[PDB]
Amino acid sequence: VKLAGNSSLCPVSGWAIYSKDNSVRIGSKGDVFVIREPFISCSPLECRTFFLTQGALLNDKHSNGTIKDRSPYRTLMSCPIGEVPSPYNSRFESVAWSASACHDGINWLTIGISGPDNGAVAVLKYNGIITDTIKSWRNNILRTQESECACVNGSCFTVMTDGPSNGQASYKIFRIEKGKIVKSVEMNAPNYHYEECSCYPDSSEITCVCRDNWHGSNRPWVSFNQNLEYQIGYICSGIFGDNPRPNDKTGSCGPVSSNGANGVKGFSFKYGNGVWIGRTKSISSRNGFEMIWDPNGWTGTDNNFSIKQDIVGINEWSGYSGSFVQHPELTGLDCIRPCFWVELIRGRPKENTIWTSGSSISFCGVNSDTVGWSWPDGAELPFTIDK
Amino acid sequence: VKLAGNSSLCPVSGWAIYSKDNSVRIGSKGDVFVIREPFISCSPLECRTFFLTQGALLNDKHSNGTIKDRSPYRTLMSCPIGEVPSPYNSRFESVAWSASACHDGINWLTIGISGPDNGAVAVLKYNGIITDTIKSWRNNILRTQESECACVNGSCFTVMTDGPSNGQASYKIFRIEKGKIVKSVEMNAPNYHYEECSCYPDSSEITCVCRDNWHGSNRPWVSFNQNLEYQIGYICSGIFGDNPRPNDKTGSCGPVSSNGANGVKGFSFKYGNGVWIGRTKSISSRNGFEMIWDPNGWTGTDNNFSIKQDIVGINEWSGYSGSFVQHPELTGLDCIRPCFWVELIRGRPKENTIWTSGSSISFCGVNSDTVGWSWPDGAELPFTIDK
Amino acid sequence: VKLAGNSSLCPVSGWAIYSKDNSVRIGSKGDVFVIREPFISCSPLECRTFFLTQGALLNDKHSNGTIKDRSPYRTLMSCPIGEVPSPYNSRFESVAWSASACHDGINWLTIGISGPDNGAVAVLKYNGIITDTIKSWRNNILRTQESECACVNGSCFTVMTDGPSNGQASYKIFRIEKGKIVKSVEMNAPNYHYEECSCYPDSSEITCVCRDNWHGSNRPWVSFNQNLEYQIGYICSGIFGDNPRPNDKTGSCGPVSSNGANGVKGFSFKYGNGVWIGRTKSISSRNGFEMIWDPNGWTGTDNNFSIKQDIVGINEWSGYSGSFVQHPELTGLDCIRPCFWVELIRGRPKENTIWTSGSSISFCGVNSDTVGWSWPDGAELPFTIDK
Amino acid sequence: VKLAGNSSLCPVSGWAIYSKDNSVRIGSKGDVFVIREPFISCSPLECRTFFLTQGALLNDKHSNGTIKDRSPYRTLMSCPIGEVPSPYNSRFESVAWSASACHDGINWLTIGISGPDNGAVAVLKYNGIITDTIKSWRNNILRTQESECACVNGSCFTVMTDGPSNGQASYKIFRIEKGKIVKSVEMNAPNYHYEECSCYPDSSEITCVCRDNWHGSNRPWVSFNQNLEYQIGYICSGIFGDNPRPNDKTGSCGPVSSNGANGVKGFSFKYGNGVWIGRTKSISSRNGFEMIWDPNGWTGTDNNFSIKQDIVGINEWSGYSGSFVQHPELTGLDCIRPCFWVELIRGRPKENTIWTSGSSISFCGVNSDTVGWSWPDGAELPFTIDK
Ligand SMILES: CC(=O)N[C@H]1[C@H]([C@H](O)[C@H](O)CO)OC(C(=O)O)=C[C@@H]1NC(=N)N
Ligand SMILES: CC(=O)N[C@H]1[C@H]([C@H](O)[C@H](O)CO)OC(C(=O)O)=C[C@@H]1NC(=N)N
Ligand SMILES: CC(=O)N[C@H]1[C@H]([C@H](O)[C@H](O)CO)OC(C(=O)O)=C[C@@H]1NC(=N)N
Ligand SMILES: CC(=O)N[C@H]1[C@H]([C@H](O)[C@H](O)CO)OC(C(=O)O)=C[C@@H]1NC(=N)N
Ligand SMILES: *[C@@H]1O[C@H](CO)[C@@H](O)[C@H](O)[C@H]1NC(C)=O
Ligand SMILES: *[C@@H]1O[C@H](CO)[C@@H](O)[C@H](O)[C@H]1NC(C)=O
Ligand SMILES: *[C@@H]1O[C@H](CO)[C@@H](O)[C@H](O)[C@H]1NC(C)=O
Ligand SMILES: *[C@@H]1O[C@H](CO)[C@@H](O)[C@H](O)[C@H]1NC(C)=O
Ligand SMILES: *[C@@H]1O[C@H](CO)[C@@H](O)[C@H](O)[C@H]1NC(C)=O
Ligand SMILES: *[C@@H]1O[C@H](CO)[C@@H](O)[C@H](O)[C@H]1NC(C)=O
Ligand SMILES: *[C@@H]1O[C@H](CO)[C@@H](O)[C@H](O)[C@H]1NC(C)=O
Ligand SMILES: *[C@@H]1O[C@H](CO)[C@@H](O)[C@H](O)[C@H]1NC(C)=O
Ligand SMILES: [Ca+2]
Ligand SMILES: [Ca+2]
Ligand SMILES: [Ca+2]
Ligand SMILES: [Ca+2]
Ligand SMILES: [Ca+2]
Repeated sequence: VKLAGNSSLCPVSGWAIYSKDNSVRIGSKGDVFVIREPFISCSPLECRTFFLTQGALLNDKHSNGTIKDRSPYRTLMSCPIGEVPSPYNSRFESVAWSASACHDGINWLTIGISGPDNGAVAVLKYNGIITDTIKSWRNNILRTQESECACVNGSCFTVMTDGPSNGQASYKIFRIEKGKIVKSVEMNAPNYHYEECSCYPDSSEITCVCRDNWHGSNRPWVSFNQNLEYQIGYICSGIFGDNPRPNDKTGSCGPVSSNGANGVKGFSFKYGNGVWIGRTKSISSRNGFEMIWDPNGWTGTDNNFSIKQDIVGINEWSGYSGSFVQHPELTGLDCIRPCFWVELIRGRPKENTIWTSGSSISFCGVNSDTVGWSWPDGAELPFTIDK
Repeated sequence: VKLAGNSSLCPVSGWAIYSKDNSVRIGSKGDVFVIREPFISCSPLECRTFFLTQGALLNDKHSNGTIKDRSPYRTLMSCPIGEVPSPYNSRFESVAWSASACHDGINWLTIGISGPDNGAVAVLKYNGIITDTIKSWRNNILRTQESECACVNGSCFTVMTDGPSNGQASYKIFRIEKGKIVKSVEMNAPNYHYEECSCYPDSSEITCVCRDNWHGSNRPWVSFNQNLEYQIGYICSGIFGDNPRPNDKTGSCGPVSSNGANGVKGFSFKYGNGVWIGRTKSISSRNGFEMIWDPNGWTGTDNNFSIKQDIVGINEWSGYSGSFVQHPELTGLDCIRPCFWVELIRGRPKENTIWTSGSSISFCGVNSDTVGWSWPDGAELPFTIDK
Repeated sequence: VKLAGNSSLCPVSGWAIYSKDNSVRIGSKGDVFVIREPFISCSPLECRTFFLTQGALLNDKHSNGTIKDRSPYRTLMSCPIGEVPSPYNSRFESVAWSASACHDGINWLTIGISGPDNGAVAVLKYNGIITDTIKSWRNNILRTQESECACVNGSCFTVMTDGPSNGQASYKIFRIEKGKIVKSVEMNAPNYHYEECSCYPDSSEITCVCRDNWHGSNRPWVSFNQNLEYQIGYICSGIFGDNPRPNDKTGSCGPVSSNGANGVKGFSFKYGNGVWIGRTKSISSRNGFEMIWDPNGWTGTDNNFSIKQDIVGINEWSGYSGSFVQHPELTGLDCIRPCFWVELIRGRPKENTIWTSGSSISFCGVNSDTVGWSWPDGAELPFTIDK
Repeated sequence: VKLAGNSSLCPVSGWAIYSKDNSVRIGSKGDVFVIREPFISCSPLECRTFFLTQGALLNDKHSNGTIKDRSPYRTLMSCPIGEVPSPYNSRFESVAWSASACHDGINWLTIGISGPDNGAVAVLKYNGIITDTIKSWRNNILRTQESECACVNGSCFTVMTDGPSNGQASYKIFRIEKGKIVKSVEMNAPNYHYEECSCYPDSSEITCVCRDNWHGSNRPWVSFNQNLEYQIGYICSGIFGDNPRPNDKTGSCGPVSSNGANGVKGFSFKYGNGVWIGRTKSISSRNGFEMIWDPNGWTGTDNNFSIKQDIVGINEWSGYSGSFVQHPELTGLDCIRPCFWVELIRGRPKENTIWTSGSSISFCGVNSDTVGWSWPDGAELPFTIDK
């Protein structure tokens, strides 16, 4: 039965651990896909991990040069949450080097993007049957969330970007029903840069927090209702949420240009003026991960904050992070539950290997007791294939 | 419920990618089967890849000599589409060095041929229970589709061949109900040659686009109704569909004698006088893949066409291709949906290995935007076991 | 719903091939159990392979010594017919160095004998739950069918043997209901020897063909009814069933003493005074396999016969062989369908390895065309673990 | 339906072997989790083995140092009884270096503890959804059963411990409904020590037999009803159940201090004044396992017993052990069947390897015959990774 999507977000005081797959540790001996850009999505029955394979296994030669982002071998697959991504336990979803997925309560919708950099095509599938396509309109790397899309009342919403990664690009919001694109809209957003949006449903409204690769080290947000009427802004908190970023100082309601180029995929959950900010501990590279509660972070520009929970220690490897939710239909609760995941990138460029891959951890928001710790990857690199 | 088969083949403008298994790249380290002759068939609930294994895993010594077509070791097996053929995720079907399979909407029918070239016998299983057999009637390598068979309203149809591959052979058309051969017609087709027929339902009638190993570098076709009343012909288009073949020029409505000896198994979708042709990019070897829409190719003999979509690059290994459909029962559509797959042959006789295996890719037709690319095998040869 | 057991054996002219797993070949790389004593039994829904693992993998140090018949590491496991027996696809049944299994149409019954040679205990499970045991009554290797028990009207029947192999031992029949033993009878068989019976239902009565390891080169048989009233004898046919055996001569209704010591597990199907005989092709060793129809060979001492179908050629390894049946409730037929499996033993003591394991092929009785051939194991010995 | 747990515990005279996984043997070559602390729990439909992985595989470098008790890499996982703990056959439960699990008849409840030693948080999942948490209240290694919690009429019960391992600590009992902690009680147990309780239901009440790591060589117990009203004491039998322990002699209803320090997880079944004691055969180290019937052991301090049964030999490594039950809803009996499992520890600290892992065996109480034997782990150490 379809997901109502009309409840508010559970107010949550801390983050309890939900999963860890240990993929790279196990992959040293096991048959584990080289993957990256992993994410989690839940259905009214199960929660799955979705990932982009590199069409190759760990500690094998075809993991050579897998730092590369796009190829015709990359595919989106999924497995149950907490299990290593394996040829022997993973469902095939689509051929993709950029992807999103979610479940309307009835069926899985997956969006996979493959093809040339200047002509990429997005394949929408509803219950594994192709239902639509969307072709690149700016002819410069069509790309999407690498996180769950968001479903409200039988409709599913996503953001896509085409254009430069180092200047003004174009951003469309899609509304999908049964894998059919039924409405789209181009955000008129001069000086904003949106990428890899982390989008969640909250009171029949979608909110997305994204990646400014052009010139923002804080995150841009876009929010919109079912009719794709949208609002936009930047998270005003001087506790910056991108990577790279400056040391915390007074923030902006626009893109903080200082250390704003490049970035990483991230998320934040909005509660009124308050915001839960997921972020790396290191300001210069993908190490560490922490969760911060700033009661005025969404719209205030100061950097004072209340709560910090540690998730990955400063000296340990992190990467992408995304939001995922559990709906009352699955949870039984009166509200939609905030969760987040963290990719733990290993290999190139930071380590001396011929390959890049990641594992994952995940957390769900609660009001009961919670603890900070460090849950890093744990693999001893380099592996045998590097010698 | 059983598949109606009564609707018309969906009009398609371009092909969107559906699956890529990366079977060979992953076979480097993983436990994957040496396979060839893969193909895809759907039930109303799921789509599956079928394949003949060589009863052997990749990068093991038992892949030695796997260029050989027939042995008592080959078994027909299947796994969910897009996944790698591994003995951990594969379902056993039959013992076979030539096969066919299809689902009538109720249960899977499979046909596996094994035994000596002198008098091989086909075994028919319905829900995995032997339900009929048929023995060679010319004592010269009884062989069938290596493709999905077609089903319309409870009856399933396939095409078998017995006899020379380099001259006149015998051709039988079968009607199969619940696993039992209930009718067969011997085809009166002197100077026609049919092997490895790709067959699909289209308005309660079946169309087969097959291979002429004898003396045609265009493709033989046979249409028939439920009572196995048939019409035979050849694809008239000057965009010759076989491999090997001559350069494109004036077509013929009989077999195109030039470079007609030998062949690859292939497919085509008929649309009035038009034809959607899928073929190799090279005219001399199993390399490259492309779809061509010839608006008059079924009946006309020019080599003119209106659309070309690139599937596999010219310089990269391809091989077999075959048709498959997705019925309204599976899709919700009011038409039978045309799809296809391409086997990607690796190793012998073209490459310096001790083995021959294949990976697969597949596409389904749409009217929405699409793009041509190259989605090749990707593995680096030779492997550890060749060295 | 219960297996009826009330219908007759299907008359069958020949044997169509049904499964081939390629276990030892695949085991050269893939993670495959070293097993032996495999056998097939079918529920009214699926057919499974039961095997006795040695609790080790192929090509690993622990396969060392696997010629050993008994140990505390041997477990009875289960996998889908034709698939390779591995930790990744097999189901745990019982701890066992001698076993039996059969489905009554409601649930699986399993019988797993383990423990010391001088006081073994058979554990009976019904639907995975233990439901009875029985202690050795002769304190010399309590041992049983190594092949499917036969079921009629909700009761399941088996034969077990306890005592010496070099002479006269003791033999009991059992009627098991819901995994409870409800009746047991000791066969009064002075000068008969019974081991590893292949038992099949047929017109509500059980017929077992067994193994004389003591002094009989033709095969002993017990027939009984639902009340365990029984008749015994030997297969009269001059076509000697057991191996080792003499060359074919005139036979006897009692134990043929010429080459009567030792033996191999085997099977045969009775049809009136006729008999279908499955046996090795060699008279000295476990090589070859062939099926033979002697229309009077059940009661007639003549060495004539009218059908010989090749299964495994004389120069190839074979070994154990048993009967398995398929009931109407699974096939929709109007009778009980005979089928058999052959185990293909590789390694010690005939081949220079540190291990003994085996693969399996199976056939089912049909009335349409069949051919004979050779379907051997086909692995190249010795393995890496032997070098 | 939800388990009643109102029947009494089925009285038994011996223990028949139920399952053996052969983990470390299979792990030599195959992809098997480095684990420890395994336990069995059962739903009304199936039986599963839970285990605490070390986020690594046997015979891989990542198993290095796996003698450490707690780490971020440790996760609670489960698989079907008797299958090896594999990335390919095993399910993710939660992240845990301490755990319990049980099934109320409707859904699996899991508890996983992770975090710092001074801050560990127990996360509770019901059907894989986080439903509660409980944090360390004494800041000293929060820990739980390492076996199945017991279930009664929709409520599940567990015991937890926080505090010193070598002195007075804090013990608490919990009532869990659908994953919600509904009631908890702190035991007033001065001069007692509780850890790793084995808890079973018996006539709508809960009996836990535990471990005194402080100063007790016999095991403590705590019985309680659904309302969390409890009585406490120590197993009075002079046949001591802990390890290390001193020589069997006269017992005590309080802490027997000789060798009292330290211990090993165990179990025992109460039968009026009678006790079924499971214990290692060595008094100094985890070697061997035996079952012993002391008809007055619960309340009488003499060291006489009626039955002893050999499980694992003295010259073989044992390890942990615990109870598990098979409710009438699963077996069909009218009592709650007692069953136990034994962890067979291999590697450090007792052997020359870099790793530690455990295999397992299980037994079920019967009334029919059994046999004493020795089903030891059977692996040949060291492995290649230790060389
Ligand atoms: C489509 C694509 O390649 N997206 C990139 C992403 C991208 O380059 C930046 O956002 C710039 O626009 O960089 C990130 C990254 O790790 O920084 C990897 C992504 N990899 C893939 N999704 N495969
Ligand atoms: C039964 C059989 O061996 N069919 C052959 C096929 C055939 O020989 C030609 O069509 C000539 O008749 O050639 C093709 C081929 O790749 O050319 C491989 C097929 N291999 C398998 N189907 N196994
Ligand atoms: C219980 C037992 O050990 N059965 C033996 C069997 C036996 O030796 C003969 O029947 C003689 O008594 O021979 C066969 C055999 O290979 O000849 C192996 C069996 N091995 C196993 N089933 N484990
Ligand atoms: C939570 C924890 O660390 N538990 C320890 C346990 C513990 O040290 C003792 O009970 C005393 O406090 O000892 C046992 C043990 O081997 O004796 C291993 C346990 N390993 C795991 N549970 N992970
Ligand atoms: C939300 O959706 C439910 C289910 O359709 C509906 O009954 C209810 O009216 C809505 N309640 C709110 C405002 O959350
Ligand atoms: C990876 O690639 C480079 C060239 O692209 C090559 O030099 C190197 O040997 C490769 N590594 C492996 C192990 O294949
Ligand atoms: C949900 O879906 C239907 C689709 O027609 C729509 O009409 C209705 O307004 C929606 N109800 C809500 C917002 O709960
Ligand atoms: C064939 O197609 C028509 C139109 O879709 C449908 O109404 C009819 O039920 C089908 N016929 C049969 C016999 O199933
Ligand atoms: C395969 O067999 C060939 C002979 O055809 C032999 O030359 C080669 O060494 C073999 N390769 C392997 C690794 O088995
Ligand atoms: C097998 O057994 C023998 C005798 O114990 C031993 O010496 C040999 O090395 C073993 N082979 C293995 C374990 O590879
Ligand atoms: C256990 O509970 C069930 C349901 O209330 C009941 O039918 C049964 O008799 C009970 N047994 C007792 C009370 O011992
Ligand atoms: C395990 O631990 C020690 C210390 O890290 C190291 O010296 C040793 O080489 C390791 N062993 C392996 C094979 O990883
Ligand atoms: Ca940035
Ligand atoms: Ca040709
Ligand atoms: Ca004999
Ligand atoms: Ca005769
Ligand atoms: Ca103690």
